[PDB]
Amino acid sequence: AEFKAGSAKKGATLFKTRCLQCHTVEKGGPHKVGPNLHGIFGRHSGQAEGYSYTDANIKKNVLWDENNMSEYLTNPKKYIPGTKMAFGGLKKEKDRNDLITYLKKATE
Ligand code: HEC
Repeated sequence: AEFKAGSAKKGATLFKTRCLQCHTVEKGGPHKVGPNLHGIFGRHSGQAEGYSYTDANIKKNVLWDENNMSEYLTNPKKYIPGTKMAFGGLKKEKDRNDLITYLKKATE
């Protein structure tokens, strides 16, 4: 089904184990392998200031929302072929819902 709000508490733990290596959620957090995710919802892809994206991510020009984030995170490379994000996906719908619930709040 489409995105449905889950547990931000569980989502935070999922973010720590699966995403934190490469991403911060905080404005003015450290630079990492992946782009700062602050403000990502409601922005187009390829727009984080200072970050060096692939042409693939920029050209996709997706306007991020919770539903297309869930599709992306299921399998990033299927959604954006040629992306350099070395992440194979969140296979479980409940994990995507929980993670995205956290991420939407944590990046606001
Ligand atoms: C490093 C090994 C990473 C892990 C683990 C995750 N991400 Fe990532 N992400 C990474 C890179 C190098 C990039 C840039 C890709 C490119 O082709 O330029 C990304 C990109 C994203 C994006 C898109 C951002 C945009 O501005 O369009 C999102 C939304 C994103 N990453 C989220 C994300 C989440 C939620 C993760 C855990 C589930 C995750 N990433 C893991 C590198 C890495």
